[PDB]
Amino acid sequence: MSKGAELFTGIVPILIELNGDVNGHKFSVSGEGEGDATYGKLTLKFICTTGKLPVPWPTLVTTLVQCFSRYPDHMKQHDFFKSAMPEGYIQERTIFFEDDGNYKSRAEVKFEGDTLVNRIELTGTDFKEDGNILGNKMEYNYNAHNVYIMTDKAKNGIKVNFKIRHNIEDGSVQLADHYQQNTPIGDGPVLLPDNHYLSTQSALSKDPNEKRDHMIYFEFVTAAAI
Amino acid sequence: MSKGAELFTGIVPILIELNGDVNGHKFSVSGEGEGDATYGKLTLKFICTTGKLPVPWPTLVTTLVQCFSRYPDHMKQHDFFKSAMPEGYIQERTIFFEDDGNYKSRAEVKFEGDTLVNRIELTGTDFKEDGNILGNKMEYNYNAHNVYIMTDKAKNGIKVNFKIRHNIEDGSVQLADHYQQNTPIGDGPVLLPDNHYLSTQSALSKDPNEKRDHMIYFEFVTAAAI
Repeated sequence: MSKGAELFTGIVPILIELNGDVNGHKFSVSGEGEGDATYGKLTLKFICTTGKLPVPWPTLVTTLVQCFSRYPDHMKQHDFFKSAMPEGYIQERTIFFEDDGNYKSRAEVKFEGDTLVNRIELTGTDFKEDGNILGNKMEYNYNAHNVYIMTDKAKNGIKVNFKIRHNIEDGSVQLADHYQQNTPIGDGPVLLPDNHYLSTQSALSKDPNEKRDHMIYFEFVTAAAI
Repeated sequence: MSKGAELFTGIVPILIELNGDVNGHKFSVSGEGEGDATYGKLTLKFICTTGKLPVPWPTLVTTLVQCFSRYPDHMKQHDFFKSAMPEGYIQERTIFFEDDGNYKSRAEVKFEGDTLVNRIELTGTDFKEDGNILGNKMEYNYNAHNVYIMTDKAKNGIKVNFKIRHNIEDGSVQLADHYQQNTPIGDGPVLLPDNHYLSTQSALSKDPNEKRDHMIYFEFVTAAAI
């Protein structure tokens, strides 16, 4: 295992901050909640702090803390994410939406005191104004995905890839192809994993009494061998 | 005393009991947990009480209480499921697994004391020995689905249809085509809805310390207009 993994044996408070700019539409999101890595469970509430969110909430789910994955005991040697803590890691992505534009993101994920914090900058470009993102044609829901992880030795980190399936209001499915890299912030040794994946499942909900534009988010994640 | 949707304003205990026979393999499942219709959420723990389950857990998710859906204020007059309570409803299904066998089920959903009980009989047939079901090739996860509901006036009830997408270990998807009808057990007034759907999202998990064959199940459901 790792020293960093010891920070996740209980329930850890989470703070998330995102600034986004998609086809020139600027927005910010704040989130808070808690993670339980022993069972691979996360619960988060997000608010669009700038007013109305100009893209669908489902497009932001992957951008908005994989250190909360459950790694079974026999796989603990493969948990890069916790091993990088508390100093943290940089998480970078490019996301290609099928027949549409792309997102690029850079985040820093680290502890500040007792809290695990994820601070993100996101840019989206080349979206179609009548596509499913800017045209807001994505259903308010989420599916199950496998997140594939391998070591990137030259970078002392990992490369990650997966394809998200977004349900569209006409019954179709639009893919979002994710390419991700994570690099440690600190100088300490990290765990560089064998190839494996994270089984991820999620649900998007609302608080009927919350008048702000918001997302209540539930996630369940467990690592598995290939 | 309390009737209809009045029975669902708080947290309600749930009991699920299923007796199944699939390609001649007999088994039973018991589930317990709680539902919160105000937010459209439920949580259940299922155990195979006869030992090892002879089919994948994902195949049984839909069979194993749509009265826990959140109906928004503008749709309260369309909630058949709660309107039938406490006396309850019969739920019957036929389910076809693409290029494989079928399930047929009959359930009674009603209050027994303060518990909402779903008691089910299920028969499966025509499965392939090396198909995804009997060959155990279904991933342990679940996706988001729309459940379409209309009135069935002749039966004083509803007709329901949907298709489940089951993720398969090779990266394919196997569809399960569902045909469902619900009719009240009692003779009191019920709500016969306009056409609408339920947006359903779920996640399947495990308790690492539970040795029995089991499923921890989370569901989130909200009704929406068409």
